[PDB]
Amino acid sequence: AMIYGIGTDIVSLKRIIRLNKKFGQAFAGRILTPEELLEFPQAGKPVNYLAKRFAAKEAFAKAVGTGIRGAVSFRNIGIGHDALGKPEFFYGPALSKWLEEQGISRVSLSMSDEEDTVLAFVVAEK
Amino acid sequence: MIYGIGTDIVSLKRIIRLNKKFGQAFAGRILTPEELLEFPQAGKPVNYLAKRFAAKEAFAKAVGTGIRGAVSFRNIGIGHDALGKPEFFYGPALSKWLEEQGISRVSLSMSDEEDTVLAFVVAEK
Amino acid sequence: AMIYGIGTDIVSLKRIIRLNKKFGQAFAGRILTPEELLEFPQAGKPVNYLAKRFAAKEAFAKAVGTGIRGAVSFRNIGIGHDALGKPEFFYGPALSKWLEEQGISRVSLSMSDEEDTVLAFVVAEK
Ligand SMILES: CC(C)(COP(=O)(O)OP(=O)(O)OC[C@H]1O[C@@H](n2cnc3c(N)ncnc32)[C@H](O)[C@@H]1OP(=O)(O)O)[C@@H](O)C(=O)NCCC(=O)NCCS
Ligand SMILES: CC(C)(COP(=O)(O)OP(=O)(O)OC[C@H]1O[C@@H](n2cnc3c(N)ncnc32)[C@H](O)[C@@H]1OP(=O)(O)O)[C@@H](O)C(=O)NCCC(=O)NCCS
Ligand SMILES: CC(C)(COP(=O)(O)OP(=O)(O)OC[C@H]1O[C@@H](n2cnc3c(N)ncnc32)[C@H](O)[C@@H]1OP(=O)(O)O)[C@@H](O)C(=O)NCCC(=O)NCCS
Repeated sequence: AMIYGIGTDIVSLKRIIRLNKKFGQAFAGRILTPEELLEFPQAGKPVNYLAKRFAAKEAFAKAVGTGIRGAVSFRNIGIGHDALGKPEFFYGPALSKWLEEQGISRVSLSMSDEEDTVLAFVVAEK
Repeated sequence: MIYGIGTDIVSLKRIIRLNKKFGQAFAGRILTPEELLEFPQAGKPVNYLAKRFAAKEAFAKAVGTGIRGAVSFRNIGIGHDALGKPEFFYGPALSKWLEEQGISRVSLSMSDEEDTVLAFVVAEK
Repeated sequence: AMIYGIGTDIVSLKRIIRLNKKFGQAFAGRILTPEELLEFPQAGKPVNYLAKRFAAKEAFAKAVGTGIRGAVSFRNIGIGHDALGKPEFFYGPALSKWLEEQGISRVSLSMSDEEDTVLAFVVAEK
């Protein structure tokens, strides 16, 4: 009744590097929201920036129970940050609409990385 | 509120080593009867075993006891709902124990990358 | 009841070794609480001990939304264990007070390790 779903994702930087090589310059544009893409050039570690967002979006998609499908899409799931640096989700309008319809009230996020591994942790509440 | 949380990471190489030590009987000791029905057809059997092992260890940590008593590999079953979300199903001894503790719902998420399988579990009371 | 925040951390044992090597015992003196620092000489696996505490404290600081800041400090975030071995937090008095001011009622902890990777997950409620 409290938790709608939980999600975790572990993403290797190597995996992101291979995807970015395979799909070329267009890859970032397929995984990132327009806001994320606008701020990507200022990332200190671009590969890590993509990997974190990739992991966060997959973990989100698990926490809401559907996987990447329909409105639960890379382009609709954006990661932003509050004034203290805490990561938080911001949604394309098709996804905020879907979330309200599912009764999902809020979705929390945490991320970490170490060496070649990025980790995301998501909890969706009712 | 939350009763507890649990997490576990499992090496695919480790599961391989455990298979060699105990033979195919290892799977018979980690998996439930229902899991054992589809296990012979599993396309990636090391990954299949690793996921179940990690999930069951995480479950055991999330209920605060570890693998002990009714909290045992053979009582902790993983299934999936219609959309592919993993979810737990319990043997009778474990389902009773959980309810005795007031634990109402246990949620599960799994991920894997290269050699690492990761499970995270939240038990709610 | 609701979630205040969630936190995760992954920590490499090799990174801990590097940190011990550069700073010597001053690293443990910076990360451990006075209580933990007294029992550290008895840890059967001092690198694994420091790694778990480091990951748990970092995940804690994320779960309360601040990072390491103010009273949310390494020296105020302690790890103990209950009778069955379940890990749990204890707090320096200033942090206990802050948690109470914030309405945080319970912070849950889980840890795991495999090979070089130590992992911590934390959920702060209310
Ligand atoms: C779930 C998803 C986000 C990721 O799948 P993945 O990263 O390949 O798989 P992971 O190893 O991280 O985790 C898989 C686990 O997800 C979990 N999962 C699957 N479907 C799920 C769902 N609907 N809800 C919650 N969890 C789910 C399962 O536990 C699965 O492991 P199991 O089946 O062995 O239990 C999926 O929705 C997807 O579409 N992946 C492809 C993403 C993609 O498009 N990449 C290309 C970039 S353009
Ligand atoms: C605790 C257990 C669940 C996991 O053992 P493990 O995998 O070695 O433990 P992990 O390394 O995953 O995580 C260790 C952490 O578990 C946590 N933990 C221990 N007991 C716990 C408990 N009762 N409740 C919650 N968390 C617990 C602790 O934080 C511990 O690390 P710390 O003591 O350093 O803080 C154990 O009971 C277990 O089941 N081991 C293997 C089971 C087995 O039989 N394997 C052979 C195949 S038959
Ligand atoms: C938050 C903190 C713990 C980050 O730890 P880290 O190991 O540097 O970085 P990790 O990769 O583990 O985690 C980084 C993520 O923490 C998260 N984070 C940052 N500020 C946060 C906050 N206020 N609340 C919650 N999460 C936060 C972000 O998601 C960040 O990644 P992003 O910016 O790419 O989104 C760190 O910034 C901090 O606040 N204090 C550490 C200072 C310190 O003492 N270092 C060691 C000295 S021995």
